[PDB]
Amino acid sequence: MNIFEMLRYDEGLRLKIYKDTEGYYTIGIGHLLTKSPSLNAAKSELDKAIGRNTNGVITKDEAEKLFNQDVDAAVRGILRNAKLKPIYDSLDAVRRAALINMVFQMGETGVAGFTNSLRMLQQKRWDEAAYNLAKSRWYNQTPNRAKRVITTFRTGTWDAYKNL
Ligand SMILES: CC1(C)CC(N)CC(C)(C)N1[O-]
Ligand SMILES: CC1(C)CC(N)CC(C)(C)N1[O-]
Repeated sequence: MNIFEMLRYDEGLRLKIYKDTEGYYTIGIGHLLTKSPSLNAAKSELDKAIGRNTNGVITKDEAEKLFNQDVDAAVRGILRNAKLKPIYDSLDAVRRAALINMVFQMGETGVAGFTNSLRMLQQKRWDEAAYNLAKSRWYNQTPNRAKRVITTFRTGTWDAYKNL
């Protein structure tokens, strides 16, 4: 297991523009295109992201290229953020993947808003952190994914992904 595998499971793979769990146009492995309700705007974002005029459909290789860029962008967002970087630095590699997963789903600003959870993670109070992370819109809106990510923080293992 690694972060690419983890997010590939959590996000799936779709080669045509679709709507994500919040209703936003997305493609590939969870690549958010826009929050605009305009499909034309989303298609323009896709063309710009891929570098060619698309019909709203990309190849698997193109989806994986965007995905690697997006994982990198999630790590960059963590490392440039004064609240996320010290937490990330304090974590083992499995729990680092859990934090990257959250930032991939919600963005740097959103995850940096988990102030009290971040402090508990840095303190390595894993069960207390797990409870606090569940008191969130995130957990209520995507509970199965949040449970997998929280189990990863709680245990430092890939147990929540093993049978998947
Ligand atoms: C690519 C795929 C099918 C995604 C799953 N979410 C996890 C792993 C184990 C990596 N595999 O193989
Ligand atoms: C303190 C701790 C370990 C955190 C859990 N998330 C919830 C309760 C049941 C309150 N427990 O046991």
